[PDB]
Amino acid sequence: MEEKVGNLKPNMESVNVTVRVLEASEARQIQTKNGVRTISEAIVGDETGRVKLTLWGKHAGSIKEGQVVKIENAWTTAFKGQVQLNAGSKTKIAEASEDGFPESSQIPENTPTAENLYFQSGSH
Repeated sequence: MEEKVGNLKPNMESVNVTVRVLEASEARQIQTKNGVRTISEAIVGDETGRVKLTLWGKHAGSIKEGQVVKIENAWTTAFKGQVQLNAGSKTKIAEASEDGFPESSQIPENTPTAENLYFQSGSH
């Protein structure tokens, strides 16, 4: 609930943040005992900085560099001492710009930054 993306907390059941896509890769299928899934590797940021963000399924293949993406109730995980975000059908993904703030361009995402209030107004 209103958590920084750059400094987010891994293994969080619910995370609400809005970030701009700066780096993204083509989704690849991963074979597993339970089945196979198409996952894509991308890094996004805007709230305070950039963090690892991997999407699962069609969502994984629906990402694009330069495209601003907003996520709600996002589930994150941490492996090898690294911070990453996981999303799928259960998670809600929609196109939106910085809430209350100008835009990601005005807020450096390369490194963690300080800001006052996540947004002027919003829901959930």
